[PDB]
Amino acid sequence: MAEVLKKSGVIYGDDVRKLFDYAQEKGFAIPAINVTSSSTVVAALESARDNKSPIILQTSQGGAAYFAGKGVSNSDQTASIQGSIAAAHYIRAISPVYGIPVILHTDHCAKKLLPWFDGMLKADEEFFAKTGQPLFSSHMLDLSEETDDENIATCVKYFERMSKMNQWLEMEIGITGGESLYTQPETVFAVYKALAPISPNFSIAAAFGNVHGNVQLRPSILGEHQKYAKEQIGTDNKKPLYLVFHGGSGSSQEEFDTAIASGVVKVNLDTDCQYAYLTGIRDYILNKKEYLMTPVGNPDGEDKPNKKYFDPRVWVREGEKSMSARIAEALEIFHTKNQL
Amino acid sequence: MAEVLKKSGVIYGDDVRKLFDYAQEKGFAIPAINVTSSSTVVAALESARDNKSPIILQTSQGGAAYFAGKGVSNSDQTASIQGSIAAAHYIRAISPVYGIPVILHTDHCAKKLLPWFDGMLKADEEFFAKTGQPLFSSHMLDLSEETDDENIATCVKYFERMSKMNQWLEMEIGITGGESLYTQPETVFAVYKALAPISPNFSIAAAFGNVHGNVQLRPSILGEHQKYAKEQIGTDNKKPLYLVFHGGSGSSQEEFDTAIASGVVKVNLDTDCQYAYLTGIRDYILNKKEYLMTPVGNPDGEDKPNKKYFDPRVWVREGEKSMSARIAEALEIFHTKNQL
Ligand SMILES: [Zn+2]
Ligand SMILES: [Zn+2]
Repeated sequence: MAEVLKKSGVIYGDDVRKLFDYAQEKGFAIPAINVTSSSTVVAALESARDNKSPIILQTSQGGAAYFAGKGVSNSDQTASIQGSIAAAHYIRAISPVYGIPVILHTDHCAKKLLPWFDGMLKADEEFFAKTGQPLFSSHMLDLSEETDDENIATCVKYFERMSKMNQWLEMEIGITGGESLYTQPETVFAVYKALAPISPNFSIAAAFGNVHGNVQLRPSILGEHQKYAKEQIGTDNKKPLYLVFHGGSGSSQEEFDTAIASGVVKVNLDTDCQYAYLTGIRDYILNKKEYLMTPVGNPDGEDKPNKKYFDPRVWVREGEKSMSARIAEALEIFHTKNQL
Repeated sequence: MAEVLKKSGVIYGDDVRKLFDYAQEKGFAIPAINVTSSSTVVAALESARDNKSPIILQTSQGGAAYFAGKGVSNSDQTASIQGSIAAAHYIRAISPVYGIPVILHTDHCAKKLLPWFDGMLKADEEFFAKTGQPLFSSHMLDLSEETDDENIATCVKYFERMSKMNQWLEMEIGITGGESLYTQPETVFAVYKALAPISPNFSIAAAFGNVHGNVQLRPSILGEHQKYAKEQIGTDNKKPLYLVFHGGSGSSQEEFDTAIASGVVKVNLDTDCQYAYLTGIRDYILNKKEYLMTPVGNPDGEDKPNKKYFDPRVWVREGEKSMSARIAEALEIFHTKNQL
């Protein structure tokens, strides 16, 4: 199953489960990087290559709509649909040159955003019939606001449709129902019971104090999810569930270690990467002031041109470098560094 | 031939000549916008849609390499090759949602950059055998530094290869040879004589004072190119040649009008769009100072978060708006506005 470590580009099907299985066997998680442009995609691909690590690229509903541009009407999810498709084609085309396995993912999709999910699945199915692979490696459903029965049932419908393409499905379950502030292991296993007969290519993001009153992070309950599933399945697998860590910003190295030791394979990163991307472009035109105010600028008088300095290939690059540095911090924390 | 005006997305083959023929018949030129990212692509597509106008998107050797990221070694043109391919797939996927005809182009490619040209043609041929269309609508060769005989002969080889996919070829001719500061009409017609029997899908960018001593712009010689070709061809077509205007920044409205009246269909825009793209992002973090310096910021104390302000979907958008405004100025000048 270690054949995925030598794969180049976006992986699909059993290769996604092989990567997550290798993550569970070796005891590391992969950061899931929210991307909104070709520049943020490159920052993530470069960081994972320079650290010899796999990476997960994901577009949120707003991030995918940004790939299409805010000028596109998103009232019918059209911008999110067309933008995620366009982002998928870009990532599929450029990731092989970085020589790392890449999981192409989509982020939270609530019940109201299901037209976005339906549109992506439609493009996935058209691409699968042509090439034998879908566009995205995986999709995420966030029906945590709905009842646990309706959330799981709707997940069942889509997973039946996605399993035709061997597509991975991530689902989120909360504390809705149908302590009381954390998803109980019985509820998490109810997700496994409904999805496992369809396909093993699914992951679960449960509520365990990861706010995204003051509920503290309870990473120990993740190990309870695995022990409960293992006892109900009847196997020697200590980590039968693929768990996801949403909203991990601010957690200590100890909380991440216990979560990864409980079978967490994926840790979402968004806001922290957005700020890092800004600081590089922030530090550029700040320390290069009056070099960009006009096409006149400095060092001398009006005789000097500013084309060398306002070139977007120069200063947007500074945002990529600082974003890649922040992702490298996560690769070290999650032990993803130097796993390929 | 006016059927191209209702086309959505990237056009290929005879549709490119139909658009250029409609440009010559109606007397307008189309701006060629250099793009380096998904954000600059969106700025151009949105500007042309909002002005009901066709648009040309082009990647230079450096711009295509930027689509792959500076971290990718470009010593073998690999970054330029892989980046242009990835940019082509992104533009093909997202342009239909803007509802405008789009010409996908690549910019200057000198003799030393021919490995970049060969790599793109290879991907074009693989895509053409699969889908019946190449990736790019057109490519540009810049062998103006070579002798006119070697420039034209090398153009002949590639045009023979590109005509198999009905691909458009733009070539540049200068003052090399084999006044003396401007390309003579006989030299321009020598290009037509060698390329026309292969395919009519070619355009010529001649030297006429467009520096890119102090040679003044000589747009009148473009009308001399057309009259010389018409007399040698023996036809009633007053504009048998498709002409391109490189380095038009700083030209007056009168010089553009006389050039377009001489059959110019394409005016390159690069530096002016780079600066416009910066000013929006420049004006953002300038007028929003200390709102981005930390994840603490303002208006109040440390109690307030800055996530709403350093979100790249917010401030990079400001760069798209100012870039789209600059492109709209060119659409008005070149009379491309309100032609669809
Ligand atoms: Zn979540
Ligand atoms: Zn030129």
